[PDB]
Amino acid sequence: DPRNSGSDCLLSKEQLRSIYESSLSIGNFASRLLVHLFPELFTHENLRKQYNCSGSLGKKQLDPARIRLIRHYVQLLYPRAKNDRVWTLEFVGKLDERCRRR
Repeated sequence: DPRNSGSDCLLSKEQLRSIYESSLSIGNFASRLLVHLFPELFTHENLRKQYNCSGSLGKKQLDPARIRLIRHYVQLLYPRAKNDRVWTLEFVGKLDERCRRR
């Protein structure tokens, strides 16, 4: 994505294939990207528990730029994730769960 030109946090193609090949599903892939791109939320302080993707249900919103990057990487493997209903119904829930879980 040319929009991301100059960013310092992008993943190479070989890296993306590695991470996907060691994941158990496209949703799991998205969760591991979540934990990788928001490291300050997955420490022993578990700040992740205050967040979800939308800022719904009284939670704070996860950075939309990094979520946009995760959806971009997912769309590379799952083009139907370019559809907003697919992204909402098949990914946002799993990301919110990764933020929320015990």
